[PDB]
Amino acid sequence: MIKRPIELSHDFLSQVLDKNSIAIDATMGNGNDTVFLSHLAKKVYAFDVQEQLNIKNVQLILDGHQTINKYVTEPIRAAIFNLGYLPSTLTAIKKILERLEIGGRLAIMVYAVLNFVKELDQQHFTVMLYQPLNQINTPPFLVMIEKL
Amino acid sequence: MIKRPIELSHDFLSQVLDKNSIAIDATMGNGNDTVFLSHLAKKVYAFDVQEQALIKTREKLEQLNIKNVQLILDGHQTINKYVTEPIRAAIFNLGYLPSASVITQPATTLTAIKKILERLEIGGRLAIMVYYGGDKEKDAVLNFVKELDQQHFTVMLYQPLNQINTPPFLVMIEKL
Ligand SMILES: Nc1ncnc2c1ncn2[C@@H]1O[C@H](CSCC[C@H](N)C(=O)O)[C@@H](O)[C@H]1O
Repeated sequence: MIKRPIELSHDFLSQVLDKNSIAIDATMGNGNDTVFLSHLAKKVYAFDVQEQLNIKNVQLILDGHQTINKYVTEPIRAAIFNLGYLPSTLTAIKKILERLEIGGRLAIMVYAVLNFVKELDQQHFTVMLYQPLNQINTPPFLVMIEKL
Repeated sequence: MIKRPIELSHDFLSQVLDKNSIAIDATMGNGNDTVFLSHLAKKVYAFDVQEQALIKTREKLEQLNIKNVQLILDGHQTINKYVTEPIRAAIFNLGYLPSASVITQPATTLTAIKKILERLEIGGRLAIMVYYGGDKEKDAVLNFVKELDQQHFTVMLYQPLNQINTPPFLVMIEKL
């Protein structure tokens, strides 16, 4: 019953989203988070470098999430970011934090950024770590940021 | 609004408590967790090693006419000598109260955690607030809970990342 990090990431963003909010999905990929966010927000901007439900309130952008300041102009209520690469960003996060409205939230799922969020001024941002401690395979963890 | 670890601890425990439940306050202190627990649980066992803790907590129980709490002047490591029933929820608040210096200690802390985890009901929860020889206890608790078998326990860390002066953090444990 304890929430997995991925579940809390959704809850965290959902708690502040409404049909007046703009949301960002900085790491589109499969589109699962885009869909989740589209149902809760006025509009969603989604980004990926890689090129049905009649949604229509979503804009897909193909060009570095770090190019946010060139695509979205309005204040942002909620944003989700994925971090970490499978065996085979910092300016983006910074720009999102700047654009977040008061009470706005950024969720970073992690599968230099840590060093950066740790450095944020506690009077202007609350940054919390939510991390499984006893999982045998190294699981994803969540960094929750709320703009004060 | 984003919860402080202390606020999440209360939420985490209240979610599984009811008037059939036995609850443990392993570190009575001034009694604030004991009083909270007594409102939700069938019965509360609260432990401290300082007489002052029982005096202060007793005063709160009297004011509120609380009848379902047993105060115990003995280490939380002795819990099995006092508590026979399965436990639904438990809390620790580590590292000293404003009254001199009788801090919680690694061995006694871990012994109490182990016994409480053995006694928890399936679905039961243990909340540990870690204040930080602050660091030796911190490390010992982290090292202990990390080795809990994932098939039997889910262990989550809830910790502030951008605050100065080493703020306390929460370890949440749920028995599977
Ligand atoms: N072995 C033990 N068993 C039970 N209680 C203990 C103990 N060792 C220390 N304690 C008690 O644990 C309590 C910790 S209260 C500290 C809470 C936290 N630092 C805060 O600021 O709120 C103290 O009352 C102390 O007397």
